[PDB]
Amino acid sequence: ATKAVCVLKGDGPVQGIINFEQKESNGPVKVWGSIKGLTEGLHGFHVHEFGDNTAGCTSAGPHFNPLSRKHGGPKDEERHVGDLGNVTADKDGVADVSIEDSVISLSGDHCITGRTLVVHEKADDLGKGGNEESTKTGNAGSRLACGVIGIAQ
Amino acid sequence: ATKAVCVLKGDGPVQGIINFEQKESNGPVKVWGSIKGLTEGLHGFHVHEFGDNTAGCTSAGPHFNPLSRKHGGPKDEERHVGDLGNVTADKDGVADVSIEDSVISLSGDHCITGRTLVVHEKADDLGKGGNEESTKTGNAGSRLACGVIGIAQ
Ligand SMILES: [Cu+2]
Ligand SMILES: [Cu+2]
Ligand SMILES: [Zn+2]
Ligand SMILES: [Zn+2]
Repeated sequence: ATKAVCVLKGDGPVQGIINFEQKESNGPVKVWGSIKGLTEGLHGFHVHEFGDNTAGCTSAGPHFNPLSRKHGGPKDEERHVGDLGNVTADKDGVADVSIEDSVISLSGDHCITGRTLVVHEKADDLGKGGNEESTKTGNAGSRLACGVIGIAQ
Repeated sequence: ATKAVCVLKGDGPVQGIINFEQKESNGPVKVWGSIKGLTEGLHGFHVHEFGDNTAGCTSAGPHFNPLSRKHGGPKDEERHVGDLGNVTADKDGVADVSIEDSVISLSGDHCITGRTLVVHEKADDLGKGGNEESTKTGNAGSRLACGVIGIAQ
Protein backbone atom coordinates (compact mmCIF):
# COMPACT_ATOMS: atom_id res chain seq x y z
CA ALA A 1 0.00 0.00 0.00
CA THR A 2 0.88 3.64 -0.56
CA LYS A 3 0.69 5.69 2.67
CA ALA A 4 0.82 9.36 3.61
CA VAL A 5 0.43 11.40 6.77
CA CYS A 6 -0.26 14.98 7.76
CA VAL A 7 0.35 16.86 10.99
CA LEU A 8 -2.17 19.72 11.34
CA LYS A 9 -1.10 22.85 13.26
CA GLY A 10 -2.21 26.46 13.43
CA ASP A 11 -2.08 29.62 15.54
CA GLY A 12 -4.72 28.39 17.99
CA PRO A 13 -5.29 25.08 19.79
CA VAL A 14 -6.40 23.06 16.77
CA GLN A 15 -4.03 20.17 16.08
CA GLY A 16 -4.23 16.68 14.75
CA ILE A 17 -2.72 13.83 12.78
CA ILE A 18 -4.45 12.48 9.70
CA ASN A 19 -3.29 9.26 8.02
CA PHE A 20 -3.88 8.18 4.38
CA GLU A 21 -3.65 4.69 2.93
CA GLN A 22 -4.22 3.51 -0.62
CA LYS A 23 -3.90 -0.23 -1.20
CA GLU A 24 -4.03 0.01 -5.00
CA SER A 25 -3.05 2.89 -7.25
CA ASN A 26 -6.47 2.83 -8.92
CA GLY A 27 -8.36 2.19 -5.67
CA PRO A 28 -9.82 4.33 -2.90
CA VAL A 29 -7.86 6.19 -0.24
CA LYS A 30 -8.73 5.59 3.44
CA VAL A 31 -8.30 8.79 5.51
CA TRP A 32 -8.30 8.52 9.32
CA GLY A 33 -7.08 10.17 12.47
CA SER A 34 -8.13 12.75 15.01
CA ILE A 35 -8.17 16.51 15.35
CA LYS A 36 -8.54 18.26 18.70
CA GLY A 37 -9.17 21.80 19.89
CA LEU A 38 -12.26 22.35 17.69
CA THR A 39 -15.62 23.83 18.59
CA GLU A 40 -18.34 21.18 18.74
CA GLY A 41 -19.98 20.68 15.33
CA LEU A 42 -19.03 20.56 11.66
CA HIS A 43 -15.75 21.84 10.21
CA GLY A 44 -14.81 22.01 6.54
CA PHE A 45 -11.96 19.69 5.55
CA HIS A 46 -10.12 20.23 2.27
CA VAL A 47 -6.95 19.59 0.35
CA HIS A 48 -5.68 22.99 -0.83
CA GLU A 49 -3.49 23.26 -3.91
CA PHE A 50 -0.08 24.26 -2.57
CA GLY A 51 2.06 22.62 0.05
CA ASP A 52 3.26 26.10 0.96
CA ASN A 53 3.16 26.92 4.63
CA THR A 54 5.44 30.00 4.46
CA ALA A 55 2.44 32.10 5.49
CA GLY A 56 0.92 29.36 7.59
CA CYS A 57 -2.34 28.16 6.07
CA THR A 58 -2.74 31.39 4.15
CA SER A 59 -0.20 30.41 1.49
CA ALA A 60 -1.92 27.11 0.64
CA GLY A 61 -3.95 28.66 -2.18
CA PRO A 62 -7.42 27.55 -3.23
CA HIS A 63 -8.95 24.07 -3.06
CA PHE A 64 -7.04 21.57 -5.17
CA ASN A 65 -9.00 21.52 -8.46
CA PRO A 66 -7.06 20.10 -11.39
CA LEU A 67 -10.27 19.29 -13.27
CA SER A 68 -11.64 22.83 -13.05
CA ARG A 69 -14.96 21.92 -11.43
CA LYS A 70 -17.14 23.84 -8.99
CA HIS A 71 -16.94 23.25 -5.23
CA GLY A 72 -18.98 20.35 -3.84
CA GLY A 73 -19.13 17.66 -1.18
CA PRO A 74 -17.06 14.46 -1.52
CA LYS A 75 -19.97 12.39 -2.74
CA ASP A 76 -20.97 14.90 -5.44
CA GLU A 77 -19.91 14.28 -9.03
CA GLU A 78 -19.29 18.00 -9.38
CA ARG A 79 -16.53 18.71 -6.83
CA HIS A 80 -12.91 19.80 -6.54
CA VAL A 81 -10.48 16.95 -6.04
CA GLY A 82 -9.64 18.50 -2.66
CA ASP A 83 -13.26 18.49 -1.42
CA LEU A 84 -13.38 16.19 1.60
CA GLY A 85 -16.51 17.69 3.16
CA ASN A 86 -16.86 18.10 6.92
CA VAL A 87 -15.39 16.49 10.00
CA THR A 88 -17.44 16.52 13.20
CA ALA A 89 -16.05 17.56 16.56
CA ASP A 90 -17.69 16.24 19.72
CA LYS A 91 -18.53 18.14 22.93
CA ASP A 92 -14.91 17.65 24.00
CA GLY A 93 -13.61 19.34 20.86
CA VAL A 94 -12.33 16.13 19.25
CA ALA A 95 -13.15 15.09 15.70
CA ASP A 96 -12.46 11.46 14.96
CA VAL A 97 -11.98 11.13 11.22
CA SER A 98 -12.56 7.88 9.34
CA ILE A 99 -13.49 7.96 5.69
CA GLU A 100 -12.87 6.65 2.29
CA ASP A 101 -12.58 8.64 -0.89
CA SER A 102 -12.28 7.59 -4.54
CA VAL A 103 -11.38 10.92 -6.10
CA ILE A 104 -8.21 11.87 -4.22
CA SER A 105 -5.13 9.74 -4.86
CA LEU A 106 -1.66 9.26 -3.34
CA SER A 107 -0.08 8.78 -6.73
CA GLY A 108 -0.32 9.86 -10.30
CA ASP A 109 -0.03 13.31 -11.80
CA HIS A 110 -2.90 14.64 -9.73
CA CYS A 111 -1.95 13.07 -6.15
CA ILE A 112 -2.56 15.08 -3.03
CA THR A 113 0.81 14.29 -1.56
CA GLY A 114 2.87 17.46 -1.23
CA ARG A 115 -0.30 19.58 -0.96
CA THR A 116 -1.93 21.05 2.17
CA LEU A 117 -4.73 19.55 4.25
CA VAL A 118 -6.79 22.26 6.02
CA VAL A 119 -9.46 22.13 8.71
CA HIS A 120 -11.78 25.13 8.85
CA GLU A 121 -13.63 27.39 11.30
CA LYS A 122 -17.13 26.60 10.12
CA ALA A 123 -19.16 24.05 8.24
CA ASP A 124 -18.61 23.53 4.55
CA ASP A 125 -22.00 23.97 2.83
CA LEU A 126 -20.87 21.53 0.15
CA GLY A 127 -21.61 24.03 -2.59
CA LYS A 128 -25.33 24.08 -1.78
CA GLY A 129 -25.35 27.51 -0.11
CA GLY A 130 -26.87 29.48 -2.96
CA ASN A 131 -24.21 32.17 -3.34
CA GLU A 132 -21.03 32.59 -5.36
CA GLU A 133 -18.79 31.82 -2.39
CA SER A 134 -20.57 28.51 -1.90
CA THR A 135 -19.52 27.05 -5.28
CA LYS A 136 -15.97 28.27 -4.70
CA THR A 137 -15.13 27.50 -1.07
CA GLY A 138 -18.26 26.20 0.62
CA ASN A 139 -18.27 29.17 3.04
CA ALA A 140 -16.20 27.25 5.60
CA GLY A 141 -14.58 30.37 7.05
CA SER A 142 -11.03 30.70 8.29
CA ARG A 143 -8.29 28.09 8.11
CA LEU A 144 -7.73 26.94 11.68
CA ALA A 145 -4.94 24.40 11.15
CA CYS A 146 -3.12 22.76 8.30
CA GLY A 147 -0.13 20.71 7.27
CA VAL A 148 1.68 19.41 4.23
CA ILE A 149 0.69 15.87 3.23
CA GLY A 150 3.83 13.73 3.32
CA ILE A 151 4.91 10.26 2.19
CA ALA A 152 4.71 7.78 5.10
CA GLN A 153 6.29 4.41 5.78
CA ALA B 1 8.52 25.65 -14.34
CA THR B 2 8.10 23.28 -11.37
CA LYS B 3 8.50 24.75 -7.89
CA ALA B 4 8.48 23.43 -4.32
CA VAL B 5 9.01 24.98 -0.89
CA CYS B 6 9.79 23.86 2.66
CA VAL B 7 9.47 25.54 6.02
CA LEU B 8 12.11 24.26 8.45
CA LYS B 9 11.27 24.16 12.17
CA GLY B 10 12.64 22.24 15.15
CA ASP B 11 12.72 22.06 18.91
CA GLY B 12 15.34 24.79 19.11
CA PRO B 13 15.93 28.10 17.30
CA VAL B 14 16.78 26.77 13.87
CA GLN B 15 14.21 27.88 11.29
CA GLY B 16 13.96 28.98 7.71
CA ILE B 17 12.38 28.69 4.29
CA ILE B 18 13.96 26.76 1.44
CA ASN B 19 12.75 27.14 -2.15
CA PHE B 20 13.18 24.61 -4.97
CA GLU B 21 12.91 25.43 -8.68
CA GLN B 22 13.26 23.13 -11.66
CA LYS B 23 12.96 24.94 -15.01
CA GLU B 24 12.89 21.76 -17.04
CA SER B 25 11.84 18.32 -15.97
CA ASN B 26 14.75 16.07 -15.37
CA GLY B 27 16.88 19.32 -15.45
CA PRO B 28 18.81 20.66 -12.39
CA VAL B 29 16.93 21.79 -9.30
CA LYS B 30 17.95 25.14 -7.78
CA VAL B 31 17.69 25.11 -3.96
CA TRP B 32 17.88 28.42 -2.11
CA GLY B 33 16.65 30.28 0.95
CA SER B 34 17.72 31.36 4.38
CA ILE B 35 18.06 29.35 7.57
CA LYS B 36 18.72 31.20 10.83
CA GLY B 37 19.58 30.16 14.36
CA LEU B 38 22.48 27.89 13.38
CA THR B 39 25.97 27.71 14.82
CA GLU B 40 28.57 29.28 12.52
CA GLY B 41 30.04 26.71 10.15
CA LEU B 42 28.98 23.59 8.27
CA HIS B 43 25.71 21.70 8.71
CA GLY B 44 24.57 18.54 6.94
CA PHE B 45 21.60 19.09 4.63
CA HIS B 46 19.60 16.14 3.34
CA VAL B 47 16.31 15.00 1.97
CA HIS B 48 15.03 12.18 4.21
CA GLU B 49 12.66 9.50 3.00
CA PHE B 50 9.39 10.26 4.78
CA GLY B 51 7.31 13.41 4.99
CA ASP B 52 6.29 12.25 8.49
CA ASN B 53 6.62 14.86 11.26
CA THR B 54 4.43 12.97 13.76
CA ALA B 55 7.45 12.54 16.04
CA GLY B 56 9.21 15.70 14.95
CA CYS B 57 12.27 15.17 12.78
CA THR B 58 12.86 11.66 14.07
CA SER B 59 10.01 10.25 12.04
CA ALA B 60 11.49 11.43 8.73
CA GLY B 61 13.37 8.13 8.41
CA PRO B 62 16.77 7.72 6.75
CA HIS B 63 18.16 9.62 3.77
CA PHE B 64 16.03 9.34 0.63
CA ASN B 65 17.77 6.50 -1.22
CA PRO B 66 15.67 4.85 -3.91
CA LEU B 67 18.77 3.38 -5.59
CA SER B 68 20.11 1.76 -2.43
CA ARG B 69 23.54 3.42 -2.64
CA LYS B 70 25.92 4.39 0.14
CA HIS B 71 26.01 7.92 1.52
CA GLY B 72 28.21 10.50 -0.23
CA GLY B 73 28.49 14.18 -1.14
CA PRO B 74 26.35 15.70 -3.88
CA LYS B 75 29.30 15.69 -6.32
CA ASP B 76 29.74 11.90 -6.04
CA GLU B 77 28.26 9.25 -8.28
CA GLU B 78 27.93 7.07 -5.16
CA ARG B 79 25.43 8.97 -3.04
CA HIS B 80 21.86 8.86 -1.86
CA VAL B 81 19.43 10.89 -3.91
CA GLY B 82 18.84 13.00 -0.75
CA ASP B 83 22.52 13.85 -0.22
CA LEU B 84 22.78 17.61 -0.64
CA GLY B 85 25.99 17.90 1.37
CA ASN B 86 26.54 20.86 3.69
CA VAL B 87 25.22 24.34 4.10
CA THR B 88 27.27 27.05 5.81
CA ALA B 89 26.05 29.43 8.46
CA ASP B 90 27.84 32.75 8.88
CA LYS B 91 28.96 34.40 12.15
CA ASP B 92 25.39 35.60 12.74
CA GLY B 93 24.06 32.06 12.43
CA VAL B 94 22.50 32.52 9.01
CA ALA B 95 22.89 30.08 6.14
CA ASP B 96 22.01 31.73 2.81
CA VAL B 97 21.55 28.46 1.00
CA SER B 98 22.38 28.23 -2.67
CA ILE B 99 22.68 24.76 -4.20
CA GLU B 100 22.09 23.34 -7.67
CA ASP B 101 21.62 19.60 -7.94
CA SER B 102 20.80 17.29 -10.83
CA VAL B 103 20.05 14.12 -8.86
CA ILE B 104 17.09 15.34 -6.85
CA SER B 105 14.01 16.19 -8.89
CA LEU B 106 10.55 17.68 -8.47
CA SER B 107 9.01 14.91 -10.54
CA GLY B 108 9.50 11.21 -11.33
CA ASP B 109 11.23 8.54 -9.23
CA HIS B 110 13.68 10.97 -7.68
CA CYS B 111 10.94 13.40 -6.71
CA ILE B 112 11.57 14.92 -3.27
CA THR B 113 8.17 16.55 -2.89
CA GLY B 114 6.27 15.01 0.01
CA ARG B 115 9.56 14.07 1.71
CA THR B 116 11.42 15.87 4.50
CA LEU B 117 14.30 18.32 4.29
CA VAL B 118 16.55 18.19 7.39
CA VAL B 119 19.35 20.46 8.53
CA HIS B 120 21.82 18.87 10.97
CA GLU B 121 23.84 19.61 14.08
CA LYS B 122 27.28 19.00 12.56
CA ALA B 123 29.06 18.79 9.26
CA ASP B 124 28.30 15.97 6.88
CA ASP B 125 31.62 14.17 6.21
CA LEU B 126 30.44 13.31 2.69
CA GLY B 127 31.12 9.62 3.19
CA LYS B 128 34.84 10.20 3.83
CA GLY B 129 34.96 9.49 7.56
CA GLY B 130 36.14 5.89 7.37
CA ASN B 131 33.42 4.33 9.58
CA GLU B 132 30.08 2.62 8.90
CA GLU B 133 28.22 5.72 10.09
CA SER B 134 29.98 7.82 7.43
CA THR B 135 28.54 5.71 4.61
CA LYS B 136 25.07 5.88 6.14
CA THR B 137 24.57 9.41 7.44
CA GLY B 138 27.83 11.29 7.00
CA ASN B 139 28.10 11.63 10.80
CA ALA B 140 26.13 14.87 10.72
CA GLY B 141 24.65 14.47 14.19
CA SER B 142 21.18 15.39 15.34
CA ARG B 143 18.30 16.79 13.31
CA LEU B 144 17.99 20.47 14.24
CA ALA B 145 15.04 21.36 12.06
CA CYS B 146 13.00 19.89 9.28
CA GLY B 147 9.92 20.30 7.18
CA VAL B 148 7.86 18.52 4.56
CA ILE B 149 8.64 19.63 1.01
CA GLY B 150 5.49 20.89 -0.69
CA ILE B 151 4.28 21.85 -4.14
CA ALA B 152 4.56 25.60 -4.72
CA GLN B 153 3.63 28.18 -7.34
CU1 LIG C 1 -10.29 24.36 2.84
CU1 LIG D 1 19.99 14.01 7.40
ZN1 LIG E 1 -13.75 22.87 -2.98
ZN1 LIG F 1 22.96 10.16 2.59
